[PDB]
Amino acid sequence: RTIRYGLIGAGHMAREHVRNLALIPGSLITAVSDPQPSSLEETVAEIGYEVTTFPDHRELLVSGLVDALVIASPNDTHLDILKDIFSNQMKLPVLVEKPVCTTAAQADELESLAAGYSAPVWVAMEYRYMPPVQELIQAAHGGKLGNVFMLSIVEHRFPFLHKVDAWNRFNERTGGTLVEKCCHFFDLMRLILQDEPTRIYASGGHDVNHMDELYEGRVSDMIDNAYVVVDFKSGRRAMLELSMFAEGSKFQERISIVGDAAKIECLIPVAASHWIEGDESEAVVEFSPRSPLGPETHEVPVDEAVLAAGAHHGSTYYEHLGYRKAILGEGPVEVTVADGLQSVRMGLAAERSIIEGRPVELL
Amino acid sequence: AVRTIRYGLIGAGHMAREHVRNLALIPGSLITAVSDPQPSSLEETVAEIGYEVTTFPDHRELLVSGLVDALVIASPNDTHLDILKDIFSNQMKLPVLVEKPVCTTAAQADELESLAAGYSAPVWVAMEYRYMPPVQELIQAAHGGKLGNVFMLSIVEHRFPFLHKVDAWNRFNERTGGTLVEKCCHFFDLMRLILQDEPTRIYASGGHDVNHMDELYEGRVSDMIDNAYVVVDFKSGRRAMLELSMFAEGSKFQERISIVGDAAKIECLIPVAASHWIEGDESEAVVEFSPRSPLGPETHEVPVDEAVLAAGAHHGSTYYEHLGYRKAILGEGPVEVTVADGLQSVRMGLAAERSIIEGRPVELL
Ligand SMILES: NC(=O)c1ccc[n+]([C@@H]2O[C@H](COP(=O)([O-])OP(=O)(O)OC[C@H]3O[C@@H](n4cnc5c(N)ncnc54)[C@H](O)[C@@H]3O)[C@@H](O)[C@H]2O)c1
Ligand SMILES: NC(=O)c1ccc[n+]([C@@H]2O[C@H](COP(=O)([O-])OP(=O)(O)OC[C@H]3O[C@@H](n4cnc5c(N)ncnc54)[C@H](O)[C@@H]3O)[C@@H](O)[C@H]2O)c1
Repeated sequence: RTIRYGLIGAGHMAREHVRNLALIPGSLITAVSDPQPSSLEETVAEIGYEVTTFPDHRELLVSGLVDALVIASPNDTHLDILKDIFSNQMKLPVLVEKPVCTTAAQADELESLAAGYSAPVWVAMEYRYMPPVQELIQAAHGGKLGNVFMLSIVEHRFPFLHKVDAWNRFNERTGGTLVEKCCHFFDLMRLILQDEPTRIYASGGHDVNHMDELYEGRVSDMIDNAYVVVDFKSGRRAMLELSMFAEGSKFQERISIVGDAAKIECLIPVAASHWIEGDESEAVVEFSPRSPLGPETHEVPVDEAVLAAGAHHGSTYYEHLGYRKAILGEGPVEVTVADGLQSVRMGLAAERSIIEGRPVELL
Repeated sequence: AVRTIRYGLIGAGHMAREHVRNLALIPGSLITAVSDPQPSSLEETVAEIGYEVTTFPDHRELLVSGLVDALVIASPNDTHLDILKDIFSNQMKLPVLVEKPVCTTAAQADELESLAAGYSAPVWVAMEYRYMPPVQELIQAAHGGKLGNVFMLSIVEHRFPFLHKVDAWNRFNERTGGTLVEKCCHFFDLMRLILQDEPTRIYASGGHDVNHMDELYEGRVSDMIDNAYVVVDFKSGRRAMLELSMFAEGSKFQERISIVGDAAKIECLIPVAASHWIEGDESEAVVEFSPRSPLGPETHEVPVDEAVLAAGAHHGSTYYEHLGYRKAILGEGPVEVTVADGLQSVRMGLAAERSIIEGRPVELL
């Protein structure tokens, strides 16, 4: 059963989508849209076979060429493109890239519109499918840690990469760092702890990065490091640590979950495309029972092709298997617009916390 | 020539016995006097000393005994100020090593602050963690610029519930100052030390979620926190985060400290003390230096002298603390951990406890 995919936005992440679809039988890209032909040229080369291209998504939407959509355009364009999809005579499934939107007003508007749209809308927050992360989720959800109380997430990575039109350098286009980069983490918090946030507090700064990059004399206004503490309805708690100038760290992600029977932790290595050649490491998961003492540690292997197709530890592949099911009406949307909105509202509350030096309540 | 120092110990329990074992490694360290209102404690501690000393049920008799050149206080937290006041009113001007927390309440801190200013002999607050060999490496790297400008300091402690103590003194906030004072003053102090700056704002989320639920004390259950996340902002916009869990004793490494600067990151991992871990699964602490450019992390074990490590449960730190205190007693070095350091550490913990209760940040001066 073949699915005809249309890509709206044909840049870096789009090419990751391409390489992952290439690993899933019945995945045919038929249409790609991007206002920049140098992006289309690069992405079509990556596809490796002929597709129809369009400068504007609206022509793609009425092309008759597609069964399902993927949006990989800049964050602040997601709602506009979604609206055109929602108004289309053909109502198609959409995988829309993270952040689903970038402001509080966008979130409010998207919430009304998506509620009235009849086809699957999946927000492409894929980190839960990283095999190490899946192990932690199953351990937490399956009771192996006892009652869960704490979730720590540490991301230590390189500065935001250069992008088409330098779109990721200003809060006005990204929603802020804690939306652009940390929606994934706020979503993992809700997933792992199976609960809703009530309060968020963050300390953060723009302290290091992009100080030498000028746009009409102006520097990037985005955060490059933060600590965020999130309280939950049930009384569980989570903390996110982010540094966008800690690319020295062999393990880019550390996730720890502490319960009253055990702790579990994973370490996720820097993707091979950004690390030292040859010094390739697997992710590790450590299970640490309170009693009896005796931690268990294991490497978590990922299929070599799956890992090579993306920079997110094989997660994008699993994301597509799930989206495929949603497209064929054989499975649910696992990451919904509601999930995306919570993630964004959490990021937005964190950004406001940083500015105001007060915690921010969520309803 | 070993210079002999006559030490008086006030409080003769668990930590006192660690003090004893450490002094035993330092030539010229003679315990002459030990005070404790509980004879079972004196019996235990004298056996640990291994030679005869004069004992007193009350420190006030020890203070005027003429037997001592220097004091160590290892009594319960809420007694430290009272004992210090007796020392300050004595006309003997004896150096004191007073165990952390230096005090337990805001009113105690205000009072101690005025009184300590008028006392002319060394007062050292016994927050020893800086002398843990791996931690000293991180401090030197940070202070020496190997990380570039320092922005972030993460401290994670994953350990066992508070141990049972004499008179169960450590089960209520009223006696301990709260978990973030009793257990975390060490960490707030390391923050000030490493970042060389003062806190402006503290926010914490924490609870009493797991521990001591089956212990009753005149019908009451322990009111102390057993897990927390604390975020601390500093005048120079550096930031630190403390994560504590008192129910994560399965973790091989009880402490993790990471420091992130604009040139490099450094991290250390401190193993559970051998007296609390599995026999035979002994590991050393590890330090990893991670330069941003070029990529290439450097990892090494940080070995500790075997006798020093065996003498205490704080990775050799107590030994170095005593070498430092010895120097202060002899007028050959400064008090490295002052009453001001203790007060800041306590006030930070106190603010954190209040933050947890009130769900708001707390501003510090
Ligand atoms: N899920 C993940 O792990 C992950 C990783 C990286 C990026 N992303 C997301 O993917 C999206 C794209 O980021 P990127 O790194 O690929 O950026 P990029 O700059 O490489 O590519 C963006 C592309 O969008 C095109 N474009 C700009 N305006 C558009 C519009 N109005 N309609 C259609 N296309 C338009 C640009 O011409 C460019 O080709 C962002 O939302 C980003 O957050 C997700
Ligand atoms: N790493 C460290 O720096 C560290 C570690 C453990 C304990 N401590 C500190 O050491 C102190 C004692 O803790 P511990 O674990 O030894 O407890 P413990 O209960 O084992 O010993 C405390 C002793 O103090 C005695 N005592 C009670 N009231 C007294 C008073 N008014 N004057 C004199 N002695 C009195 C008790 O009888 C008991 O023998 C506390 O301040 C604690 O915070 C520090």
